[PDB]
Amino acid sequence: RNQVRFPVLSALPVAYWVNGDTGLKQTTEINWTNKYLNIEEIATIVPVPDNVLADVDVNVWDEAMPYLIEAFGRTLDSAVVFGTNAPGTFPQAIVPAIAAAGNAVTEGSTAAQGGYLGDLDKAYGKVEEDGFEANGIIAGIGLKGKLRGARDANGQKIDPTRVGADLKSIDGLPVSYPMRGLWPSAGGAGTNVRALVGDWSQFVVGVRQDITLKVLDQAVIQDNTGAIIYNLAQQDMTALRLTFRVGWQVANTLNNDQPTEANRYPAASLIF
Amino acid sequence: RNQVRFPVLSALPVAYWVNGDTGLKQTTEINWTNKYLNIEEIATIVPVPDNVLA
Amino acid sequence: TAAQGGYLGDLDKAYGKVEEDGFEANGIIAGIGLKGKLRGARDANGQKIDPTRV
Amino acid sequence: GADLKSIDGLPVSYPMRGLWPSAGGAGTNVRALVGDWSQFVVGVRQDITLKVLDQ
Repeated sequence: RNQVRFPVLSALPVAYWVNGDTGLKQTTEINWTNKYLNIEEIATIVPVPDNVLADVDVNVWDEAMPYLIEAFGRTLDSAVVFGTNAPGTFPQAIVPAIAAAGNAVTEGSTAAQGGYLGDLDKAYGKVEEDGFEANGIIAGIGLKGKLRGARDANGQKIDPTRVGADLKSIDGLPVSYPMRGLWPSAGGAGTNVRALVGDWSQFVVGVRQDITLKVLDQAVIQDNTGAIIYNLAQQDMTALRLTFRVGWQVANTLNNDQPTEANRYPAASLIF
Repeated sequence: RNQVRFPVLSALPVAYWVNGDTGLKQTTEINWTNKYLNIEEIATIVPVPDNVLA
Repeated sequence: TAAQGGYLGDLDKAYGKVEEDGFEANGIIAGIGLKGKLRGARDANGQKIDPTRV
Repeated sequence: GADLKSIDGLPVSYPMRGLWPSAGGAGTNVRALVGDWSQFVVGVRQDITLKVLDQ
């Protein structure tokens, strides 16, 4: 059903020294709370003329499908990672939250400081200090340029073993390059982001209904005024409808390190 | 032939968030186009006197 | 410049425009004048840059 | 060690999560300790003992 609820901890007991044999003991109580996961819907509708659909070179309902499936992928990814017009019932988008927790690292350190690997070495510290441990890297294509350019004060490579020759791994962690084309890579100082690192185990995604596919033979297509754009029946046309239902949540729970919740996040970012 | 033609994909569909439990599910088409591979020619003439050839 | 890995650093750079345009290269074409500039790939102390790659 | 659990063959550990004095003036903060831990003794007269109350 439409929403789910997770119970979670919110305070811990504490102990005390007793003054002498006779000093009075002291009091504490635990408290819990809860977090929610909401669901939202993606849809599209596609029309075509009936004669065209027969006289065509090859079958469009086979040709189009992979491109529809990709598009249904990318709108989701875009909304969650960057907050691109996302429905307001979701949590705050990843990049703004990492910045709000103070876990965003500005690029720029000298070859003597370890060059660009020195910034990545710094990025782990933010996650570790928030009490989590990272397990994978997500990046835009421009990160390859920085990695390829990581050079010593005399021009040789920094830390020469520590990166896979295929650019698929660093420190033995896996790397990947999705949403390619979307990554904010032009703009003023500090607006641009090159990679993310975090504990990806912390994030959950729920799908309530997969890609559902329906043909239409005799419906009517409107615009927001209630005027009619196409009478699918009288005009000898056909259409296809797609829908999908999803939501996600982050479980940034209380722990002994970084107990003030506004300062935790299970990820960190590299920015310019 | 003096030309050949290649079909190619020109634009892609998109998708939308539905507003609430009831709102218009907005709409998209998809489009192809083509390219053309023309042909041209290189040539020369090389003249010489017959006595030189002998 | 030598501290940036010399001429190899700019070949490394030239790879980043093709990558970003969504492709990756698989062969190199050059004028013979490259040979000398390529042998000139020296570290600030005089050793070779990136010795095993070439 | 690549796991950050050993230096020079000695073991390392990270207890009291969040307590380590890490902000203040100059010289107010401490990062790590090294020693011969064999020389330190602890005695416990009784374990955790537990009672429930009504009145």
